[PDB]
Amino acid sequence: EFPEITEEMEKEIKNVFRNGNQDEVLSEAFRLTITRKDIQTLNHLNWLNDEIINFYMNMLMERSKEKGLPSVHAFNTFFFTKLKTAGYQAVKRWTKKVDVFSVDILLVPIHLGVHWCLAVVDFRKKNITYYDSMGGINNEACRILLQYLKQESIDKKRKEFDTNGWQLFSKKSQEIPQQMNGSDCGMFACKYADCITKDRPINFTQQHMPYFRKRMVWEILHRKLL
Amino acid sequence: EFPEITEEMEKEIKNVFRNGNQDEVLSEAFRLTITRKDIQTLNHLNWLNDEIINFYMNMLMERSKEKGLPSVHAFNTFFFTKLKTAGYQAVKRWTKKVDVFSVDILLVPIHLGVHWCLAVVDFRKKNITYYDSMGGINNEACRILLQYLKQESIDKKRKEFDTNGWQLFSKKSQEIPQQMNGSDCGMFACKYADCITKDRPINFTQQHMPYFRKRMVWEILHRKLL
Repeated sequence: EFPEITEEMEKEIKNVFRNGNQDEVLSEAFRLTITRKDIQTLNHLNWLNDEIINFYMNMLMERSKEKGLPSVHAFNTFFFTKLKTAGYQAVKRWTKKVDVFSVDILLVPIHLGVHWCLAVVDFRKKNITYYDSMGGINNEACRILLQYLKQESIDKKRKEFDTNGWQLFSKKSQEIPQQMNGSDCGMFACKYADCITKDRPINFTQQHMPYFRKRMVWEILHRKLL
Repeated sequence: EFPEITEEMEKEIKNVFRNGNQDEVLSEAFRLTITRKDIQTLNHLNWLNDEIINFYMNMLMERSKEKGLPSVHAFNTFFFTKLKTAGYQAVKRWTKKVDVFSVDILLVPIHLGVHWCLAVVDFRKKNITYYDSMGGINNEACRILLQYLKQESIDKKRKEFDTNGWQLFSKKSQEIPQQMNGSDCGMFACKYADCITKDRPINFTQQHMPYFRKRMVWEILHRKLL
């Protein structure tokens, strides 16, 4: 049971996979810009680029904030890779004007080479979780985030972070639906985050991915999550 | 039977899984350095690191060149990732001093997140083949390589590449032995490549992986393939 893409929506979708002004700005929001060229990475079995993922993640953050939903901060895709390679100092600034502790959930898209994964800080559940649609485990990435929270707590609020009851872990291959197409990895990251930010169980599989790509084109174009 | 590892060789191997100077250089060849720490990635159910894989691949390169064998160039592990993410321009230089067309076989280790796969260009067979020990399919990878050969042909030889008769393939799950242990994926890549570079059929299974790890420790230490 998934929202249908009507013939009319399919028309809005087909239209934007047409060729033409690769620069044409299709959607502008959250400081970002989605062009025809970005949107094309959603087509066929193209790899999503960062603009799509960031744009999507910000739609989830914008949707959190409606009542009943957990509140969400989405980190931009470059954040984790900058944190890992260069340390806390290189990312510390990225959070002026943001109190990372005043939200329920932090979303951290993780770019490992060609591949996408996702880490999630849930302050309600007091834990930090890694999701990889290939079933890889990334102990490190969660520790790196714990360590970041500590250094953010010290730097922003003048207090150490309380790790009591906090649990770091990777979701295993049988626990979340797995990819078959390498290029779908960014789609799994986005859709993992969709369910999680809604507190819904992750209840799709690889077969829904063609549908999800078409849908995300549509969603991005209207800045409306279905 | 696979070559036996004797009591005498077992002792070369036990000794190196000792603790001590994690930076002690055990093997130096091919501009690479294998330390005790790299070697420990072959133990247990540890994931092989890049240094091990590149070192092995270079042993295969060095073995080709003995007479009767097909000649082989192995690409470094970061090659495919760098090509995918950044395009031909970012890897063009890695082949100054190398005529990729003057060898029979090109080995391309493919790193997808935590996982290892392998692509092979065989100029005699006139085709490009993908091996994944979890049975995943990557059409795209083969095309990206065909695209690479064309760009390399133009760049190095001043001629377009002739794609006639050329075929792009993923090997199916029933065609090649599959992994059981995620940690052994790099070993599958290495061993697929061992067989292929020798023109022997891929004739092992997951049960052989413990043996293959101990043996690769021994082989790397002696810079000698059995």
